Order: sequence, then C-alpha cells, then structure tokens
Amino acid sequence: VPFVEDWDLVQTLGEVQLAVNRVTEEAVAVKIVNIKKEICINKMLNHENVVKFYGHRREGNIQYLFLEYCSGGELFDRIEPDIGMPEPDAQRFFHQLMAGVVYLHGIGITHRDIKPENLLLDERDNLKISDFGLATVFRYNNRERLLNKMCGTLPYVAPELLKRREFHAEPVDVWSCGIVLTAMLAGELPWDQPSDSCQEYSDWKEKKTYLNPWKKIDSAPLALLHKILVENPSARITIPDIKKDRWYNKPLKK
Ligand SMILES: COc1cc2cc3c(-c4ccc(-c5ccc(O)cc5)cc4)[nH][nH]c-3c2cc1OCCN1CCCCC1
Repeated sequence: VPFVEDWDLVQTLGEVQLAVNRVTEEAVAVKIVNIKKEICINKMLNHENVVKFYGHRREGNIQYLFLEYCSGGELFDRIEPDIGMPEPDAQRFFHQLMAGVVYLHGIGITHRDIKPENLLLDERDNLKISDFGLATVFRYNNRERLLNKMCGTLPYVAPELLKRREFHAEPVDVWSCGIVLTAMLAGELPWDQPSDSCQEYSDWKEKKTYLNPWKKIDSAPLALLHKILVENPSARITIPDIKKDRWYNKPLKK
C-alpha cells in the first residue's frame, strides 16, 4: 500500500508533536530528540494504563519515538485550581493510576516522575502513564536494587529521596501517587518539598488537617492519604494494601 509510512506533523503537544497518517488518518504522538535506555524501557511496556510505544526511527542525529496519542490531554488540565475535581472522577483516575503502577512495579520498572502533567487521558478518559525518560529498572533477575539518584519533581518526591543516601523504588512512586490524589481532590499541592524546613510539611506531620489542602478533603479519602503520606517509607502503605482501603473500594457516582 503506497504512502502508508508517511505522517503529517499537525501541531505541538509539549518536543512532542501530534502526527496524522497520510492514508489512514490515524493519530499518534511523535517525540523528537539516556535515549537508548528510554527506548529499551518503552519496548518492555504493554498495558492499558501505560502510553503505547509503536516504534522508533533514527534519521541521522534526530531520534523519532512513535507513541500513543491521548486526545483527552493531561490530567493536569482536569484539575481546577483550589478546587480539584468531583470525588468519583478522582477515585476512577486513581484506580487506573494504581493499575498502571502495579504493572510497572511487576515488571521491575519505576517511573520516578509521577505527576498530573505525565498522566494522559485517551478519547474515553482512560488514564495513561507517560514519559519514561527518568524511568529505570529496580528489579532484575528477581534481585531488587536500591536507588540513590535524585530524580523527580520536588512537590511530588518522597522525603527519603532528600534525607537518605539509598532508598527503595516502590514507596517513592506510591508517595507521588498520594500527592497526585491530593491535587485531584483539592486543586493544590500541599508543600514545595517534603522537608522539616517546610512549614506545610511540618503541619501535616503534626496532624493539622483543619488547614488547607486537607480541610477540603472528605474524611474517607483523607484516611487513605494519612497512610500514603507517611514519612518512613518502610511504614508507608503498599499498593496491595491501598487496594483494600475503605475509600478505594467505596462505590461513588456523581
Ligand atoms: C497539552 O495537551 C496535550 C499534551 C499531550 C502530550 C501527549 C502524548 C505523549 C507525550 C509523551 C510521551 C512519552 C515521552 C517519553 C517517553 O519515554 C515515553 C512516552 C508519550 C505520549 N500523547 N498525547 C499527548 C498530548 C495530548 C494533549 O492534548 C490533546 C490535544 N488537544 C488539542 C490541542 C491543544 C491541546 C488539547
């Protein structure tokens, strides 16, 4: 079939471009640019809540990564500042985010930069984890390796990343998911970074939930956040236990 390999770049998405097939009109996201690792990690991924990797091509110096186009855009743009979004929508997005993270952790991959800007929505508002540029392998041949590199985005990073030389990968992604849930339910981030010098972080450790953002959050999701945003990563709730949480399993409908 002639021209089936030709793609028209119609507009910028983030460099990320929306590309449309000349023959079929299929839409795909093209990333134009560590790259070897990023491509290799993407080649391992196959899950409904993880952005699909179609393939890659290298034309001289520029690297073109062909990825799934998510027409709903970023989860970031569904969060109304200072408000958040309806609690049933946040729960559904959080369920899909847990499915994606369970999948990644199950094949030994940590994302290391979970935030609403990297969580995309397809045409049916299904959540897709995206951007594996900071991702890495934390389990290989069933042996866990402890991480030490400073990766992520400060308002979403776990406190152990700033306090400890080495740390387990999985509780770090759990923590960032808890900050994402806080943002979805309150439309604001609780602190600039999780440090004792940060007054908002100290207030949370002192259980001052009469303050913002916590006062905007219902007691059932707030009880889950109390279990996720736990400073000690060895005491922090694990994903199997998040799936048994009361709010996680509460039937919700707008
Ligand atoms: C800001 O809006 C968007 C940003 C997007 C980034 C996107 C991506 C995407 C971005 C990055 C990756 C990726 C990057 C690196 C990597 O290792 C693995 C994956 C994969 C996919 N797919 N669809 C996307 C967007 C759609 C977007 O919105 C839909 C477009 N719509 C009409 C134009 C104006 C904005 C709303």
